[PDB]
Amino acid sequence: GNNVVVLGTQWGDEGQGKIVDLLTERAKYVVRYQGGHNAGHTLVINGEKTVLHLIPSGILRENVTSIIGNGVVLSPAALMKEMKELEDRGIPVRERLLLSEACPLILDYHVALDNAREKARGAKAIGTTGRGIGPAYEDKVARRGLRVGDLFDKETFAEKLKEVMEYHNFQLVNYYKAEAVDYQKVLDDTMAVADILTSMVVDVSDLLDQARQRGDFVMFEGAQGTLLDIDHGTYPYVTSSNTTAGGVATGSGLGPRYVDYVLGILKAYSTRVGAGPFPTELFDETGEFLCKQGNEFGATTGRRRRTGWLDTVAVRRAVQLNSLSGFCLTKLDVLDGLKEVKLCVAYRMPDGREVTTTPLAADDWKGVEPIYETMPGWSESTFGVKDRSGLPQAALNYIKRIEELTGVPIDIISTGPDRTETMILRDPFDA
Amino acid sequence: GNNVVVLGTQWGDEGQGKIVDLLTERAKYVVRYQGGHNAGHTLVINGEKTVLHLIPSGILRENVTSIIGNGVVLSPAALMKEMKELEDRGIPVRERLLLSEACPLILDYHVALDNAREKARGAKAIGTTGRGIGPAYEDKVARRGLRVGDLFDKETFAEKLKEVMEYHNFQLVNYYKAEAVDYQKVLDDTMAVADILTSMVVDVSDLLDQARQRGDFVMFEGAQGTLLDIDHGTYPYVTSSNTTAGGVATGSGLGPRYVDYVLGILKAYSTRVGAGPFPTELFDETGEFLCKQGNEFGATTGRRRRTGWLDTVAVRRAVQLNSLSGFCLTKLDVLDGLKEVKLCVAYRMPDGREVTTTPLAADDWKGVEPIYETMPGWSESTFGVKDRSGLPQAALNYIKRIEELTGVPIDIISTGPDRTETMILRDPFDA
Ligand SMILES: Nc1nc2c(ncn2[C@@H]2O[C@H](COP(=O)(O)OP(=O)(O)O)[C@@H](O)[C@H]2O)c(=O)[nH]1
Ligand SMILES: Nc1nc2c(ncn2[C@@H]2O[C@H](COP(=O)(O)OP(=O)(O)O)[C@@H](O)[C@H]2O)c(=O)[nH]1
Ligand SMILES: O=P(O)(O)OC[C@H]1O[C@@H](n2cnc3c(OP(=O)(O)O)ncnc32)[C@H](O)[C@@H]1O
Ligand SMILES: O=P(O)(O)OC[C@H]1O[C@@H](n2cnc3c(OP(=O)(O)O)ncnc32)[C@H](O)[C@@H]1O
Ligand SMILES: O=CN(O)CC(=O)O
Ligand SMILES: O=CN(O)CC(=O)O
Ligand SMILES: [Mg+2]
Ligand SMILES: [Mg+2]
Repeated sequence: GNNVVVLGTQWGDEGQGKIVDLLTERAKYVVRYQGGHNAGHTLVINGEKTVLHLIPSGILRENVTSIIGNGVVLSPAALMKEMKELEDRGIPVRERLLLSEACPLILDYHVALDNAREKARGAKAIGTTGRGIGPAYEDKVARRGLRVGDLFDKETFAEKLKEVMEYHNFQLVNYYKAEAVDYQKVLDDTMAVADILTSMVVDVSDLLDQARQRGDFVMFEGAQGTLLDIDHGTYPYVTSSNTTAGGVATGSGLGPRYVDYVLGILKAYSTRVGAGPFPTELFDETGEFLCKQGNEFGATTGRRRRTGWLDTVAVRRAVQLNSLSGFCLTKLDVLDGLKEVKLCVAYRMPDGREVTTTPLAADDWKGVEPIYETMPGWSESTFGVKDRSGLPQAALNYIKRIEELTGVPIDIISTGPDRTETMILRDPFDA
Repeated sequence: GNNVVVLGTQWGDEGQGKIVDLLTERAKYVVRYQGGHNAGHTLVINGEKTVLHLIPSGILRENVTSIIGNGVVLSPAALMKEMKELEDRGIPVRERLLLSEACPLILDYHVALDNAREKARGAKAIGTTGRGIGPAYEDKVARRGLRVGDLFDKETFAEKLKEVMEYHNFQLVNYYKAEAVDYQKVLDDTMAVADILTSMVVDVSDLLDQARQRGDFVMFEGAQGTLLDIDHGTYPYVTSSNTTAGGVATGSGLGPRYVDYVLGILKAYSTRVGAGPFPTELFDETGEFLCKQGNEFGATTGRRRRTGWLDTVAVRRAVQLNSLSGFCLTKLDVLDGLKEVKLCVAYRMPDGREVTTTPLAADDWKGVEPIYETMPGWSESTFGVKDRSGLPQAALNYIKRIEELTGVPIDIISTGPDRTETMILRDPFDA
């Protein structure tokens, strides 16, 4: 298909970055449609590592035009920091990147609010990335937030920012009893970059309608994972945007009937960073092995990632929510050297009923237990293998099993962080 | 197609209700996926009028199961009022309606906030429907809002509501200097209905995945119109949800690749209620004629609707944003007896450039002028006509012209408020 969607089928960090950088080789565009700089996607080319937060993952291919879509909450400061960092490395960011005037802006006060709210929650802290994600989304939805388009008239912007900050500062000092964020300070910082931001504005929806008509290859880059979806995730332990496939159209302007293939990135075992239900979570040596071998530390907060076994019950909710066309099984190599590997095929509800469907809000997961299928592991190193032939039968079985349980074909398998340690069994762009 | 989407291509009130009630005749389900009780859809059967707000439009057909999807912001009070009203009229609401445990709840404090914010905006008041729509969406996105699922444990709900209301009451009295909303009062009112709400909960995403697999006919009912979309509309003069087609998946849980046909409801002339750009707006006698003949008063606030000429430039933004498959031209009969009728084919930008594309945020519409094509009107009454044969050539030309300008076929034409005063040239369910 022409329009391919790449998203995390779990709770983020499944390996979308690597997969976007890899498939973009034939793409004209790459579009981020939700989230902000809470994401942290690692590209590794010939050993050279790049971690992107807000900048789309096609940024290293000069043949691709990177687009930050309207669904994205955009921090000017964040953008500037990543730009300078990539430019210093020879990546002419300003020539490859475009953005939406409809993108809300994340300013220092959103960070102050996120921290305050997080503090206020005490024991029940969501465990957010400390960027002002949610607050920026609140402002958007309240219709008081500033957007990239507002920079098109600095005087009027200055007026708008004053009103908003006075509003939020009132709450910050009187209610949370936190320090106020300085108006002038934010105003100045933002104006210093305005012209750069503004210089990259394109009408994204019209642009994508044109690409679509030309049959151009487009890639949509997800952020976070399905179970972190504001609507369908383990609420309130979630991110504030829709991480599921419908977010592709809300956050880019492309008509929903133009999605041709939805590629769901699937890790091979599970990880979650932040508070929240996690049925297959492991607190034993194997959990520790998982973290270790898979270097599971948040590419944005550096926080350690909780690890567990692949949960086919949760993954099946992702299948239906996102109309998966296929999966990209990632981090298989990490399972190398395990006597056995298991996957969750059902959930035992606290009331005794066996179920193969997941609960919705976090509280409804309270006493659910995972029911497993334990399969043989494999001692052979599968790292960097680019051919199924090079995978042991235990590895292939685990693979067939997952397809069986989900009803979705594993079209791509990743065996290491490098762009090329992968086997593409079927290229989404050809399907 | 099996999954058909019906939405307003303008700024709401295009006539979605009538169209949903009509096409649902062959449908198993009807799903609202965004908005709340700000909508006001008028069904008219054999002269008998029904105005729905939160309850889906298939509610009068016992063969259809009505579903309030997760994208919808749900007011328990609002639901109860409409239920009692429809039940008194013989419509066994509780048997035909189902809802999502993921739907946020709109409580009295959201109304108090909406009014406060609206007051605070002074001259720049959005002109909202006075329901707590935006505030309920803010709470959702902030992850502090209550949802239908929270009612599954009344003690814990009571705890949660206390925290939230204390938070909002603080803002209401200290900052807006408005009266506080009573905790106990809201708690009691909400608990009185809890069991009823809770009794209608179904897992909507899984339900729709099952319908889809059975090839069941499903209809998705839009609320508001494209230009009121939180992301793509004339921001901030908008509603807080995505009214565009991507909202179908975010607000129902159905995979975006399962939308088969998107039917865009198109009024024949334009109307807008609430503040906001409106290029083709008429302040003359013809504008007055439009309001009058088309009884243009908000079916929810009773406020008068601003009227103007059909704007093909704005409609073309809706074509691309929603991947329209076809249109339903409504209220043609209203144009009866006009020497001429015109439609906007382009916009003159304040800088002199001619454009056929629309600006995004409200401010970017500031001095845009509409450029028209003036066509002959028709004196013949087209009211209640169910055959193109019964339309005069001037009416048919106007029709061909619109298709020409948009590149989208007008599959259905409505000629009066009654369910049957319509011509279906092509049934979305068959395409
Ligand atoms: N060993 C191994 N590491 C991988 C593989 N694919 C990706 N990685 C690495 O795993 C991590 C993925 O985490 P993150 O970058 O936060 O995921 P993302 O946000 O979805 O892109 C990074 O460390 C990648 O370099 C793979 O197949 N094998
Ligand atoms: N004269 C006329 N009225 C119509 C037609 N279709 C719908 N209506 C009426 O027009 C209004 C549509 O407004 P509203 O119900 O608020 O629109 P909705 O929110 O999209 O359903 C109601 O008064 C309907 O009864 C039509 O083709 N002709
Ligand atoms: O409001 P937020 O600050 O977004 O936090 C809410 C919740 O979401 C988690 N979280 C946010 N972004 C994440 C991410 O990005 P990528 O996969 O794109 O690299 N990967 C993993 N977990 C992520 C947070 O840790 C917390 O549990
Ligand atoms: O936060 P809100 O209270 O939703 O208001 C924001 C803006 O949106 C307008 N508006 C909201 N719902 C509308 C509706 O519903 P239906 O077409 O479904 O019948 N039809 C027309 N205009 C509508 C409001 O008047 C204001 O301009
Ligand atoms: O890769 C990004 N995440 O793991 C978010 C974080 O580091 O908190
Ligand atoms: O039909 C519903 N609208 O016109 C909203 C309103 O009455 O304000
Ligand atoms: Mg990451
Ligand atoms: Mg209406």
